[PDB]
Amino acid sequence: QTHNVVHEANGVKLRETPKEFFERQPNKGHIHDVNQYKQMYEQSIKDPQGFFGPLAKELLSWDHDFHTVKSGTLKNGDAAWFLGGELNASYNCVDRHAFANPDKPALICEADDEKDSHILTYGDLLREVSKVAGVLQSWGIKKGDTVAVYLPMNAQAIIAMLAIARLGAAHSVIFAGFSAGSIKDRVNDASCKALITCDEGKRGGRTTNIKKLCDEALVDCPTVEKVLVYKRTNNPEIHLTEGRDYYWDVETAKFPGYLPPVSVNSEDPLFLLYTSTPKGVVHSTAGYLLGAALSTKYIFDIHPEDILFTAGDVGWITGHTYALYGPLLLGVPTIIFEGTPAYPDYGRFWQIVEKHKATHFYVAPTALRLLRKAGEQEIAKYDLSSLRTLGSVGEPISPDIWEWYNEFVGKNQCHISDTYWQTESGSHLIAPLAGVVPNKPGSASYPFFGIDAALIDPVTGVEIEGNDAEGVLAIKDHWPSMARTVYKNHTKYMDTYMNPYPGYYFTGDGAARDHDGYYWIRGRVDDVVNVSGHRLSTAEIEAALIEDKKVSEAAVVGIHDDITGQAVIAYVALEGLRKELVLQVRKTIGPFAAPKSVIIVMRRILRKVSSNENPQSVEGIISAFGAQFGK
Amino acid sequence: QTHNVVHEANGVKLRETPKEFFERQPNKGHIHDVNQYKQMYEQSIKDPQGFFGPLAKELLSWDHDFHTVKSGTLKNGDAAWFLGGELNASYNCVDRHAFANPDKPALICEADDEKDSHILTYGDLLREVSKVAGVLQSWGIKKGDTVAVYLPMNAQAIIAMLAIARLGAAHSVIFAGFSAGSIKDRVNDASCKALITCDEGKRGGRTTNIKKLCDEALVDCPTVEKVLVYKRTNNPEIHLTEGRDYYWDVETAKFPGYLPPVSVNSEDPLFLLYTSGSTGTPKGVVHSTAGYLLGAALSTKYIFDIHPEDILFTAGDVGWITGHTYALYGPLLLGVPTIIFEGTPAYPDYGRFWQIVEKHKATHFYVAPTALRLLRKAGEQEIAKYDLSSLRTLGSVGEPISPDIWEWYNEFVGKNQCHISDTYWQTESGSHLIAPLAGVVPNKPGSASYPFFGIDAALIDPVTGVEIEGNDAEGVLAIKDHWPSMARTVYKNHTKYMDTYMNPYPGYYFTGDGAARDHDGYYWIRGRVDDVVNVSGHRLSTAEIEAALIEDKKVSEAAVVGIHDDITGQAVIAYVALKEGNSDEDSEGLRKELVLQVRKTIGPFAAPKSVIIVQDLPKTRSGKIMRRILRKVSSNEADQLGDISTLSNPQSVEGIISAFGAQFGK
Amino acid sequence: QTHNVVHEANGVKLRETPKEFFERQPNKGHIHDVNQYKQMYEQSIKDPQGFFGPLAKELLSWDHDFHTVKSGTLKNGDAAWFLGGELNASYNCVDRHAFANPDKPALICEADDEKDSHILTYGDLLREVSKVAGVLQSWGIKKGDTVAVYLPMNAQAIIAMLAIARLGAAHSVIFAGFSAGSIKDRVNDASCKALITCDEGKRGGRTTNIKKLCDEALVDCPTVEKVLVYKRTNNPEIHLTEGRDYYWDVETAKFPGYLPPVSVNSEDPLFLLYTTPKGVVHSTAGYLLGAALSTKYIFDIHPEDILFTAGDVGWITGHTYALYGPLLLGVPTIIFEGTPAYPDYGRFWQIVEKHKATHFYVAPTALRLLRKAGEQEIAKYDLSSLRTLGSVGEPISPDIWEWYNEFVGKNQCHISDTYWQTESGSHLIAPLAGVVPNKPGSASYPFFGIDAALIDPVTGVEIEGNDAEGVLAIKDHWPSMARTVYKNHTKYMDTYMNPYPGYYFTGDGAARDHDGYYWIRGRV
Ligand SMILES: CC(C)OP(=O)(O)OC[C@H]1O[C@@H](n2cnc3c(N)ncnc32)[C@H](O)[C@@H]1O
Ligand SMILES: CC(C)OP(=O)(O)OC[C@H]1O[C@@H](n2cnc3c(N)ncnc32)[C@H](O)[C@@H]1O
Ligand SMILES: CC(C)OP(=O)(O)OC[C@H]1O[C@@H](n2cnc3c(N)ncnc32)[C@H](O)[C@@H]1O
Ligand SMILES: [Cl-]
Ligand SMILES: [Cl-]
Ligand SMILES: [Cl-]
Ligand SMILES: [Cl-]
Ligand SMILES: [Cl-]
Ligand code: NA
Ligand code: NA
Repeated sequence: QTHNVVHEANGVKLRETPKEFFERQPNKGHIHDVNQYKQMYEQSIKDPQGFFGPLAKELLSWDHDFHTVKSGTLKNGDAAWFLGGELNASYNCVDRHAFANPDKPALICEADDEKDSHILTYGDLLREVSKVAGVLQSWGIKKGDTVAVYLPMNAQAIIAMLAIARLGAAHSVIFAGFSAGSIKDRVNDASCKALITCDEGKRGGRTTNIKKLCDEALVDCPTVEKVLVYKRTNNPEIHLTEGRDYYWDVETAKFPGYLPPVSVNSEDPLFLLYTSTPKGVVHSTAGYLLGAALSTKYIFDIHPEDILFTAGDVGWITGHTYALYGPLLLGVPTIIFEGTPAYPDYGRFWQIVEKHKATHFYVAPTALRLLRKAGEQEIAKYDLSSLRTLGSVGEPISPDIWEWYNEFVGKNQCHISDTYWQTESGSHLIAPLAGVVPNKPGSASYPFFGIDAALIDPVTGVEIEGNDAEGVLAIKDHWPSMARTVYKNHTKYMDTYMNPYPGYYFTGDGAARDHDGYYWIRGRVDDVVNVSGHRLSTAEIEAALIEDKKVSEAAVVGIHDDITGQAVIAYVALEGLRKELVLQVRKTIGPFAAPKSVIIVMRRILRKVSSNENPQSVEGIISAFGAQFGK
Repeated sequence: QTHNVVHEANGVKLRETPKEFFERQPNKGHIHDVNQYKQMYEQSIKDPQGFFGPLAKELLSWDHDFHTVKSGTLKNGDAAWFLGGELNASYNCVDRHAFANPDKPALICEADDEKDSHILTYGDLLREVSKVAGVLQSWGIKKGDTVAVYLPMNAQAIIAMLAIARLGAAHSVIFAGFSAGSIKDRVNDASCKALITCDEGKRGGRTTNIKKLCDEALVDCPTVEKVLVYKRTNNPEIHLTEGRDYYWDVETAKFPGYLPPVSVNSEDPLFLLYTSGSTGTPKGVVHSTAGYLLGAALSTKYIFDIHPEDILFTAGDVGWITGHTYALYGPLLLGVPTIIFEGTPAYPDYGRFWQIVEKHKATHFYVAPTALRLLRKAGEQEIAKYDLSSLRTLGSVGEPISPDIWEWYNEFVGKNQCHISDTYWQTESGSHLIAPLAGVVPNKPGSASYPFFGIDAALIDPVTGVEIEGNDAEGVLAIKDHWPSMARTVYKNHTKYMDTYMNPYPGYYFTGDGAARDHDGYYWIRGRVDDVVNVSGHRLSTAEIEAALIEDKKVSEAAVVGIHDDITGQAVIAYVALKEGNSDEDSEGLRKELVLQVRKTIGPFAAPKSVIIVQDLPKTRSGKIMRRILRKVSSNEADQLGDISTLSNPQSVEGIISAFGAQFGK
Repeated sequence: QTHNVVHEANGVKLRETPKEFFERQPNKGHIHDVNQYKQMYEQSIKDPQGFFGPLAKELLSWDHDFHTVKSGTLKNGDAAWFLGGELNASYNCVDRHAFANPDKPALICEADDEKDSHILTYGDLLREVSKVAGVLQSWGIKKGDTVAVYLPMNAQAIIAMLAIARLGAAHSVIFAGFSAGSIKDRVNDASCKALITCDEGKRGGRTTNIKKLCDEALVDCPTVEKVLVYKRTNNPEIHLTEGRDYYWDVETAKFPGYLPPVSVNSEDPLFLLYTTPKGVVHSTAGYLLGAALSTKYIFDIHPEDILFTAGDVGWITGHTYALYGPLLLGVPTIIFEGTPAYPDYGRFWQIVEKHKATHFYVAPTALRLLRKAGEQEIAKYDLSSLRTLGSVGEPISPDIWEWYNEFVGKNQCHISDTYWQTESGSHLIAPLAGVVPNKPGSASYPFFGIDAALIDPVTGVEIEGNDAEGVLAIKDHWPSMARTVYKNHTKYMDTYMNPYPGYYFTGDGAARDHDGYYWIRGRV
């Protein structure tokens, strides 16, 4: 009952699902109780083929059957699922539902200003997706290409993503808050052939310069051949470059409301999602989609009658998986909110839920803290009795915020799903299944299907057996929606996720496991570099070098090494002193913590320099490293 | 029994199919009787999924099965059939028959001069199609590209079409009678990367300049990268442009007689066919693959009653939809021989059609009333020279067939022993819409009879826009749901498609025709409502002719209307006002100078019957031309013009009447 | 009993398979005796549909079923097999075995110097093929393209061929001994978009100029957009051209250990192989089936066996029987980079003993070199693992046949004299291991689907009866028959199909004795 390590768990009563949850539930739940959940989970770990095989044929529609459910290992970074299978993301998110019930709502779009809100049915969505795909197809976009999206969180963003996927190309969504420089970096790394954007945006009543920032970036993006521009404000002063920029409404009017979707392999890339050097996290098609549908269905308890409001942005993985793919795969309506939680006032989130009788709400604690600070009294003004599942994503939720969320939004009648996951996981890793798992406020509870979670000692990399334990959070095998690579940089992928703790997937997070098996996310770890099995701290070495009174500044970075895995390179600003500094680190940290080399002369720049790859300071590091690295 | 609206039907005895039809029929008919037809038709309307699903799985060979028979609505212009399916048109027209019986005749080609006639088996056709496709593939032609064809009605035209379709590309066939300008317009709108043509043609013994017209147009077609030229005359004086033009025989010799066909989706475009309407710019009608092919096979089989033992002679040209569907795709899908006639009905004499039928013992003949009117006028005495006892189905396409011509067709060609199929349809419908099924539906001469499978026809009141319930009715002819072979768009101009076919009568397809429905449910086509002119089976745009006349800088205004013609069905009458003209002695010469303009701009077949020189055209208060007055005068109905005090220039009406009365004859 | 024409057949004793062959055989033979072979052979001629249909389904893995087994005729040069079906050469050679037994050896690579030797399992091979395929895919290589290979006989050559076929493109292997001009003529004729080579080579201890020859030829090969250069020696002084030349290790590191294979049609080109030089084209399904069929039955390969084909991927022998044949059957294949003389003349035998190779395939030219200067080295090594010895490329004199059988085979192995050409794809006439008794100097009976005949050159009429001589020809096409000469089908017709219309012209003269055994006389 008592915990000596997981202090968070001491004195925490399980919180059973409120009875009103099941009264509002449209059908019998997908899982009866925790005993059934454990039986299914154990199979998903010991017999992935027998577990995910049938589910993949149930939840997804295939153009070609797969012959192997699961292939590859973490250690080799060659994970693959449903090999030989072929499918299309937009067919599974649009076509199949439009044929069944074309009038069912698909995108409930709430604009920055409600006067501009509107609803697209699945039939409406198929026509818009088909028309945009037709425009891109006539522009030469085909399987294997990348297309950039720089759009606000509205229908056009969702249509653009699904149209790109309809042709077998990968979309790369760029958050509409990014600067021109951030657009340039991501477009060039992906070598996008086309870009979809709009003239201007609306956020909190203000006008944002969307197209203007694209033009600024495009002067340095030679791969972009054509741009489709939607008239979001229809400002006549917004310039379009002849021969490159074309209007969404003008071009889409030329094409018919049906276009055949293009089959892609299960392991063909569905999208690139750049992370904040930006890395293009790449996701497969079949595996990702299954994870999105599976987690949306079982963790949120989503039925055909339900309505999902994910207060996220397609610019981030949350919007990808739980505003778009998850809900549309299951054929339910999804609420796409373009504005802010405060405009026109601080009751907007709740006005939207009441308007559309949303049954599921998914938001980040950052937004809950704001509404608690400035708009708490607005919540009671709205009927929120349609809700039964309240989700939280992206960051620790304190027990105090959990209770506030539970009381003021849920009226102590909803289930709360504190979902732990990350961009590279594609979908939920640890979360309480709605109506199944009892909650402990601040704990994500059990690992999800196909997620064999473990705790690793950060020094030895060895799994920690038993409960009341703490350590590095790691997964012991790959899972269907796991990211497959970093675009054209698979070595950075291996060095980040598979090599730090060989045989495991490295989440970068620390966590604790209590006597009931519940996981408590404890936050980021301290970025250790693995040199021949000894894990080193770049920050700890910098501190040891600085202790030398002749040293004024010190910067230590890590790079890939073909022999020792990683190598540590230390840069110092003030031959015999170089050896004295290495001896200093040995006697301070340890004999095996000595840098591979000490160079007397933004660590992002130092890493690339060390691997042969105040702006005026950059010159000194390049020439200094190239002259004294030698031995 | 009595009709108050449909006067055509009053006193019209049903004409049962002659007994000799069933003695000549090689097998049990495809449909038992008219009652079975009604039952099947109702299912094609109420349960399209259960009806067309099985038929598509019987008649077409699939590389991938379809998961949904039917999608979309007219109102949204998103029709689709057999979604998820994959197939190839050339596989279903050639490969599968060549494997079954490679020696069976496929293309029975009758050249302009019979000494050049020849027969291609299905095996022969597979090898040539593979070779031409091999050339196009090495030129970079791939799925999604368009390829132009400018060929006479011969074996090379069919081979070109099937080779383009073998690669997954869409062909755009350009009628060999078109001028250079008309070739330019069609090639540029489709952005064709390649063109297939020949050096010269043969028609009626005369030599036609095919390649010469391409060179002229290609100076303004920057997208065309390479041209394949067949040696039809092998005239060494025909220039080939280095680096662009290549010889069919030289290039095809580099590639093998088999090329794997390329799978395409049911809804990938099979071809573009540019059509004239009421706009003045030709619009490229687009057809899907699966739906179009099924319609072609289904109508060829059930309306004409085509069996494997049969032989079909469609007296048409692939430059028009009739040759597409019923000289090529229809018959080849069903695996029967089809007769490809390069010549005219008059050369070497007016018995050619019947010499061909007798030579090859054709069982089915498909022709335009324009030819029947000509053969009745000039060649009736030729029929008795030929044995036509192999025929049992006589078809009529493209224009109204008067009861007199119907009787003439029935007696002098069919010997009152064949079934007649007056087929109503149009380019955008892909295949037959209303037609009497051979051996099943009794005929009323001049009536297309019942709508075909999947065609829910209706009549719409022109005043109220509401559908007319009940029979003995007349109105705008409209279709209430889309059908497999319905055109899917206008190339890169889907808005023009919607505004033309789907938006005029929301929820319906607008055929452009008016029609009447009698007490028996038989439909009587009454002609276009949208002032489209059909001259000798050729669908023309009055606006496109006006534009050609205006290009002549000696012309200031031009207005073109249509009238009835005892020979061509309809005739085009052009009214022209000259800037600073006069010269009554130069009038005869200037009228011919304008006719030559239309020939060199559009083509010889678009030339007006008559050009009328007037001082100015009757216009409205806003200055726009009142073509109604030109129509009424041109049809001798000048006493029906009515109140003209709403024109800005009512005094011009007197001049129009006298000008037409003075220059129409001479 | 006596031969008036086939003087080679007079007084030649049949040589039954030694009993030790069957003691070393891991499983029951695939054919019991000659009488069971003749039943199968007659069906493969009278009924190609019912014979090769089921065999194609047993031996190859299909992504799409085929609808017609056989189409076309020789006279029309439109031969085709398994029409409508789709597959992938690299899936059948790598993927499907890696999923079953990822740790089974695939490429037993013996380098010029043994210190550099290594072994790739099927699991290893799948990851290397995928990374190299992923490189080519990013460079724009797609189905329909050709990619040239200028590599020695080592892992990288087999990985390049399989990685090119993985995308649906056609590899055009160029023997690493060719001059810059010979490289140029082939690259331009095929219009390759990319090339895969190495910096330098090691043969017999000598360093060979590989990249330097490519660069000399590339100055006249505009179609080549990018070159992948492996570091076989890692010599710093080897110039890579900025913007065109990239390093194998550097690019492959950017891509994952799995890439989905691309489906191709049965009759899509698997490769071009040049013999001015003419690009012989082989289909995918036909060629692969013939390769697996001949390897399974003429050599009597079983899953437990280990094939050592001392050939070179620059020629057809390395295509069909160093790579596609053994990999399709999921057995390990031995890839030897160096010469039989370095470090000494016991190199072949030290290799056979090292990896317990069960099959050995070599040309008589190497046998004449070893009989001349390496006969003493054979006794030092243990060759008791062998049971099938192969001869290819040249006529084998009864002298060489008797020396090959005793010194190498210890008079305990079966010798298969395989006669075939680059245009045949696989064996045309050969003695099946453990089935067909031997006559030294003879190739014995035609193989499945090979209807062999003799034609009188003067009269051009097929010669009925036995004890005959004349030009050798086949009466119908077979699955692995070359389908054309790249972009020049007329040269193909004039060479093979038009000399004797209705027949395939081998260009060789042969004799058939009263037992039906064929004797290859040579070129006409
Ligand atoms: C979800 C998506 C937006 O995340 P990313 O942007 O990829 O960042 C992922 C990182 O976020 C943090 N995290 C996500 N979920 C939770 C949670 N439930 N409790 C506590 N920390 C959480 C972790 O540090 C994770 O590695
Ligand atoms: C068939 C193909 C060549 O037609 P298009 O050239 O596309 O022109 C179509 C138009 O032709 C006319 N029409 C066709 N068939 C008949 C018929 N049986 N009776 C009376 N009018 C007919 C109609 O006005 C139709 O809209
Ligand atoms: C195998 C491959 C490398 O051959 P190619 O390089 O295409 O040359 C083929 C020519 O080689 C000769 N030949 C091959 N095998 C034998 C043999 N067993 N007995 C006698 N002559 C043989 C023949 O003249 C053949 O036409
Ligand atoms: Cl594996
Ligand atoms: Cl040291
Ligand atoms: Cl719909
Ligand atoms: Cl054939
Ligand atoms: Cl050479
Ligand atoms: Na396919
Ligand atoms: Na398939």
